[PDB]
Amino acid sequence: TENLYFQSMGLRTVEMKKGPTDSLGISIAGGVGSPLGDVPIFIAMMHPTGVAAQTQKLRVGDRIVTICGTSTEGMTHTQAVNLLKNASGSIEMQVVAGGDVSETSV
Amino acid sequence: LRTVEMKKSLGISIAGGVGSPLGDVPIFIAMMHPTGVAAQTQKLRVGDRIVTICGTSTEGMTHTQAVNLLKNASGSIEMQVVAGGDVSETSV
Repeated sequence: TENLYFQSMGLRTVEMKKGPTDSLGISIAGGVGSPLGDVPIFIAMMHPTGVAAQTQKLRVGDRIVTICGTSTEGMTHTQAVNLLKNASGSIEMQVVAGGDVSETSV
Repeated sequence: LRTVEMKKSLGISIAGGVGSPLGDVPIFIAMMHPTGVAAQTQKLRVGDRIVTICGTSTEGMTHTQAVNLLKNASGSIEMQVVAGGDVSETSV
């Protein structure tokens, strides 16, 4: 009754437990200092078998706005990876539509 | 560098290409259906960059040019790919 309001604005909030594989099954790109330059952090790819796909609220090309309650504003690529790698229990992510990458089924 | 032979939907989503919103970036497999044709081959992986499709280089292809080629094609579809290797993205 609060996620629903933000989704209408539309920021999407997702809760994820990591697998028995200790993985979210997503690849993130961007961030300050990333191999792409200082660009926002987004989801580049999603593993077929993995946890994030089962959310069905996470999409390739979503920008990551917050991770485990922390804004990604000014966050480096390496910090975002460290945060998600070390996180455990329920992992909160909030995202918005980006077109940093758009994907098409074929 | 791997060569794959698909018989044909391919059950993959592709991203990148020339004039993509990042800039001109190689086309890659962004997602896959684990039960689809690409997955059934066991030589394609999310994160592969597509070097050639149907015997032609992907280099200078727009995202639109790549998608229309793969949707339009049928029979034997060749692809050659190289692993992204977590160079411009990181698995988590």
